[PDB]
Amino acid sequence: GSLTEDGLSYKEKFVVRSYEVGSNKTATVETIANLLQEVGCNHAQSVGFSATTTTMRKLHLIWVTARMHIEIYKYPAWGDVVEIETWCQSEGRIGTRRDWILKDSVTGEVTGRATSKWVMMNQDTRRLQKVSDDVRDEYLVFCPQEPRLAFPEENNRSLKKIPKLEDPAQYSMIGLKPRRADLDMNQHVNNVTYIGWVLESIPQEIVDTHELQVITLDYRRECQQDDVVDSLTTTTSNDSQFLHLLRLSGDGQEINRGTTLWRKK
Amino acid sequence: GSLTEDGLSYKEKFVVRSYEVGSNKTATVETIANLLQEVGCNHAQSVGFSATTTTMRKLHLIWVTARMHIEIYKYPAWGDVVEIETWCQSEGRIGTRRDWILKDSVTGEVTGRATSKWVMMNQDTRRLQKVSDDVRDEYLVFCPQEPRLAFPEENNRSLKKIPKLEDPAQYSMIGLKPRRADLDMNQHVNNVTYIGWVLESIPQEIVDTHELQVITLDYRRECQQDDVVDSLTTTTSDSQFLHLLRLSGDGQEINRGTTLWRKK
Ligand SMILES: CN(CC(=O)N1CCCCC1)S(C)(=O)=O
Ligand SMILES: CN(CC(=O)N1CCCCC1)S(C)(=O)=O
Ligand SMILES: CN(CC(=O)N1CCCCC1)S(C)(=O)=O
Ligand SMILES: CN(CC(=O)N1CCCCC1)S(C)(=O)=O
Repeated sequence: GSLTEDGLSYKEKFVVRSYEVGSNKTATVETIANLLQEVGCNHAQSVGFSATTTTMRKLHLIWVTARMHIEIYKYPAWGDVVEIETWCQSEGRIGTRRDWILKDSVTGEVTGRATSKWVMMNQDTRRLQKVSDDVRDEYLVFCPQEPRLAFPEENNRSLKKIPKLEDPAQYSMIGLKPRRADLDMNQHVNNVTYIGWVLESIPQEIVDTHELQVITLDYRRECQQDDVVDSLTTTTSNDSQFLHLLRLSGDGQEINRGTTLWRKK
Repeated sequence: GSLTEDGLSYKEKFVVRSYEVGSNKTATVETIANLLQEVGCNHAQSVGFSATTTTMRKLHLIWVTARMHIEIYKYPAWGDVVEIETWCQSEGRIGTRRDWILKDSVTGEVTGRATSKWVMMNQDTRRLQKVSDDVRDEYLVFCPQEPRLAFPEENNRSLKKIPKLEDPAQYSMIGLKPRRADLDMNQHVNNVTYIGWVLESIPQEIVDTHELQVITLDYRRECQQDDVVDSLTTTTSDSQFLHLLRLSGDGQEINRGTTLWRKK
């Protein structure tokens, strides 16, 4: 993997592994999401990060994901090489965005794209805050200044507001809990585990006859390692659409909400 | 990755990923086990497998793991390159063995080793059988003929018999169940998921102060996608533990095993 010529984006190639694919012998959306995280980490390391600045470290501030949006046109097959390009962009005091483009290494065609919205949070109190001027200046040197959007479209799917699923849910998967493999190097639940939990309540008949095209996920609250989650889904719709909610098994505190769009095979 | 000069073993290099490491910023044993599976698949593909032969296909026979043994001396750090070498060997009518050696790509030092025992089974009836005459003949051309053992020591850890944990267990993790990410391309629970489930009942204080050195796991019965498992652990001692995974309801054994942990 390497930074591009101008130093404002990063590219990495991945060979899809045997355990990374589903029933169709193509990469799952969770494998894709893990590769987006990996190419994001390699980008931060390449531009000098130990992805927080010394000022953010001094203030105990971290970056946290507020929204993830992925659209896949073709999932790479087992053994295929997929090239992924990533870059960040400031969105003023609101926060920052990291975008990705996925391409088939043989054809050069775009096979997928993704975008994420990030905000600043105090790592100890968990309180949100706007991006300060001094912190913003420190990051701007690593980002393109003219807009570079993975989803440029007028009223695209990545910016649609997601409503709260009302009980009763059409489908449910209950008592889901994280194991050590679901934790990151800081003992927090990996963002990708929440995508997997959302998808646990989709009926297997949908998974067998459809392919996942779009997934948009809002992150409201972190699932702790001793938490238990319930995954809820209700059909909202040749394409099928679903509304999703992940909430704590006991009191029903919302941890995530989202939508998926599936196209018939 | 590629076959070696003689065509009897396969080597592949892997760069340890950010999500592949634990709290020590080194590869988890489940990441290691997934890389052993990956280099094993790449070996079968390189020597012409579509890892069953046309004769096995005609009989609806598959290879199934009976035992996995892994010993790690140093877990590769995030960003490190680990080289893994794998080969198979016939063990007469009993079955076959796949062995692996892990090395640090910078130093060339052996950082770990693994071995697995495999038997043939009818995929539909789930009935076991010894190597069916013409089967070992079609496989022998891909294996070294002189013994090549990852664990050569006469009667070492990889061959020790594992007893059944008696109730009550010292520690337990109950109601564990597989999600889609735990399934393979054939909708079966991935072998590596059972390693993760065995380790769920080890206390977090052990994980925080010790490193896992050895894990031996016996595979008795497959967990179906709608099954729920209980993970049981009892200290037997370095720290040593005895493990049992059984179905949450009736208590049918799915796995049993042992672990050895070294103090940091
Ligand atoms: C929101 N993602 C996290 C991410 O991109 N990263 C985490 C570490 C910083 C940059 C890379 S994801 C695909 O859900 O894992
Ligand atoms: C919000 N990002 C931080 C960021 O903008 N930067 C980090 C290094 C690349 C560009 C600058 S993230 C997704 O956490 O890496
Ligand atoms: C027993 N293992 C399976 C394995 O090595 N393989 C499966 C596919 C054929 C060869 C590779 S493991 C590391 O526990 O997944
Ligand atoms: C038991 N193995 C099959 C085998 O003997 N072989 C086929 C592939 C390489 C040559 C040898 S396994 C671990 O399932 O690949």
